[PDB]
This record gives sequence, C-alpha cells and structure tokens, in this order.
Amino acid sequence: ERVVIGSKPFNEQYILANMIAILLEENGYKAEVKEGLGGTLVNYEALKRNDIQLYVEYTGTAYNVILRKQPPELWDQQYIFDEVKKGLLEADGVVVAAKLGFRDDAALAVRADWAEENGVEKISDLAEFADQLVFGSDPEFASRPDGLPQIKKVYGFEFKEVKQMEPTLMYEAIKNKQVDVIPAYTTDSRVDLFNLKILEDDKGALPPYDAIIIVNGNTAKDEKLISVLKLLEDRIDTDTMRALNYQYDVEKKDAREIAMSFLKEQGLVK
Repeated sequence: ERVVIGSKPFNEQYILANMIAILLEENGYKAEVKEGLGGTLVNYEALKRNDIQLYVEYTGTAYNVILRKQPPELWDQQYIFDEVKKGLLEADGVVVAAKLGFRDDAALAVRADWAEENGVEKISDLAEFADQLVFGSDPEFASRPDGLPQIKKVYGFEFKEVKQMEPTLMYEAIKNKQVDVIPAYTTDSRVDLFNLKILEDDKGALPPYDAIIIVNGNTAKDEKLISVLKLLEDRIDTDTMRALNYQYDVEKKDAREIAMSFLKEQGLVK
C-alpha cells in the first residue's frame, strides 16, 4: 500500500523523512513525504488521524509537548525513552518502531582546540575551569526550564559572566573568543563549521532527545514494514546526523539526495 511520512520544518527532518521513504520504496512500498507538514503537534495529530503513518519524533519533545509530563529531578535517557514508549501506546496506540541512534539535544559547546588541550569532553570537566570562562546566552536558552541555574545545582559551578545576545550572533561570539561556552544543538552543522566541541551532559541536568520513528497503531501491525524500519535501528549516531545536516546547511545539497547517498553507502539501497 501507500505510506505517508510526516516531517517538521528543518534539515534533519527533511533528510530523515526522505530516507525512510526511499528505504520503504526499495522494499516494495509506495511512499509519500510531506516535507515540513508542521511542528510537533501537527505531525502527532496527523499520525493519530492516519493522515500520516509515521514520522521522526524526539523522546524529550514527546515527553514535554505531546504527553505534557513532569520533569524528573535528573534527566535519564532510558527513563525518558521508556516513559514516552508507554505513554504514547497507552494514550494513542502509537508505537515506537525504532531508535535511530542519535540525540538532537540542547547542550553546551566550547572551542575544540581548547577542549583537546584540556581534555574537556563532559560538562563535569568544566568544573575546575568554570570561574574563568564566559558563557554566551540568548532568549531561547534563558527561557528554558532547565538552564544555567540547574547546571549550577547539578554540577556545582557558575561561570565568570553571562553575556546575552541575539541567537544569530552566538557562533560568531565564540569564534571571535568574546565568549567561551555557548548553548548549541548536538546535530547543528555549525558545531563543525566553527570547530567546536559538544559536551556530554553526564549528570543529566538537561533533557534527552533520542530520535525515534513512531508509527500509528494500524501501521504497527504490518510486520514487513516494521522489519524495514528496524534496518535503521542504531544506524545513525550524532556525529553522522550532524555531517548529514552539514551537507544540507553548508553544502546546499538536496535533502532527498543526501538521504539517497547515505542509504547507498550503507548498502540498504541498490
């Protein structure tokens, strides 16, 4: 039959929606992609209605926006994954078909050369350096329920100073060494373009956003289709997703051709 695939309006989603479409067509299905159908709830309600049969959601996003659940004291990856799986199934019969293998998290980033020289890889590594470092911030990060005050509480440090600025000036500020630490999304191509290092939230101050393929109840009962989606299980790590986003954002490549190239390299199409 025909499988309709939703997506949210940004790079990663255009690439992943097309990837699933191509893979399904390779395995005998007819697939349609609705590129930038809408945001989280446009897609989720479309999924419940069976106007679409699947899309790529994120665990923390499902936890907060869809299920409207209470933040835990500390964010644990699998706790949130299991709560989302149970929650979507009980409420709507929606099934988690696959974990893709990457998280698209709000995180902290620093310059990569400095991180290398000092062996900084996690937020807890910043402890001894914190009171010497300048933190760059925007309205988007400051408005978050989990932010700098939660980082202080969990990690036990505060930065030298906080410089507020427009979100479009953040990477320039860290590149020009006006600030030393910025909020950045883990799969954002600019992390690589500005030679930054993303840090592990090793203590769980911030929410996890594991990328998952979710399917409606009726589509979940198609054993062949599920098997095909399972070929993407742990297929794409955060480094890999970011480099795919780089092809879109920096190299200006078409999202579908980015997906096609990946699938061919992985031997899943041809």
